[PDB]
Amino acid sequence: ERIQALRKEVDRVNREILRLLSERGRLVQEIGRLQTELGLPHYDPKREEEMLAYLTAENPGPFPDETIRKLFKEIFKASLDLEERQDQ
Amino acid sequence: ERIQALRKEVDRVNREILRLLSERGRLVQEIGRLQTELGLPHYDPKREEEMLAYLTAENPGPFPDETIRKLFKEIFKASLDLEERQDQ
Repeated sequence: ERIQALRKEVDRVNREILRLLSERGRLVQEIGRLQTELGLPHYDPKREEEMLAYLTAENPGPFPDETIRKLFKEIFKASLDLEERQDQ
Repeated sequence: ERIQALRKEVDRVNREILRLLSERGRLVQEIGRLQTELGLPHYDPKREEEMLAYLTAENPGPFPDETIRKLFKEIFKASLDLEERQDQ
């Protein structure tokens, strides 16, 4: 039905997000190895604030900025678990 | 430099994720209104498990399944904050 159809669309969106998250993971691993090689820190609060700034500004809804902010903070933390460990 | 270039790629990926999350939000709001209209529950643990099942199975890395599972659980919770409130 309509709900079945919509859930299938959500499945497609979920998979797209998984692909992008994986792409993002590959990118942060590369940044991490470069930071290691150059003796630069991996933890950068300034960079996190900068990303949250344009994401909350560009947020088109329906999610409130507060939610977008929290979701991305979770993504950033999941990434640290890489920039400190497995990198490129 | 290389880090600057990579951060710009991360910015592009972040924005793509924001778009998909917003698309996802619109979809769940629609499902929510249909559930309300049909007298169906909004909270469905069975559905959440089903999504985590194919996402962890299809996970290509570098993120571990455990991380993918947690990130999506956060996305599902952020969505409830909609399926219960603002819907289509």
